[PDB]
Amino acid sequence: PGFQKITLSSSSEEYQKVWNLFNRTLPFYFVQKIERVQNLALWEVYQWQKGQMQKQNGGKAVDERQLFHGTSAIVVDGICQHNFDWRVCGTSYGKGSYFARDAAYSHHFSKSDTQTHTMFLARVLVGEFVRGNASFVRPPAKEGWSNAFYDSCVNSVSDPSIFVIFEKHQVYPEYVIQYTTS
Repeated sequence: PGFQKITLSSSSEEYQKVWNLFNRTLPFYFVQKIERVQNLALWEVYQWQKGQMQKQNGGKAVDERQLFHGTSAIVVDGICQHNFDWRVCGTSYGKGSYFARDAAYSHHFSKSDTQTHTMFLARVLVGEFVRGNASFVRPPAKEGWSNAFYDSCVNSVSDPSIFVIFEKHQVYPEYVIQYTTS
């Protein structure tokens, strides 16, 4: 309705860039399809959010990453339209949407009763992160009154592999990847 999914050719740069990231940690699985998600509304919001975060970061570029999110085929179109939402879908670093450095992590949270799975690659404004906590419903504030708040939570500040996002405006669902464990 407000989005399109464009199937990419395996001979394209774009396909192979996405494939490369997946293959970093799931070389033993087989990618069957990659689709580019085009949602102008979600894109406009995301780019605005990025601009606002840059201003609030003393005018410096925002930490922005391409991160994986395990899904199921049935919820793909809902995400493409409305964005990710944590209260639709292990160790908790807060009550937000989880995004992983590694596809292999996302594979663990990708629900299927068959060998065929789906995950997103998403563009994520992680900004300034802090270690999360099961009780967090938003990123905490830094010490001191009306000081800065963080932008995301992580499992580890020194070696972050999981990012928790509490604001949909910080995510753009970029690619849908279908693969098999066969």
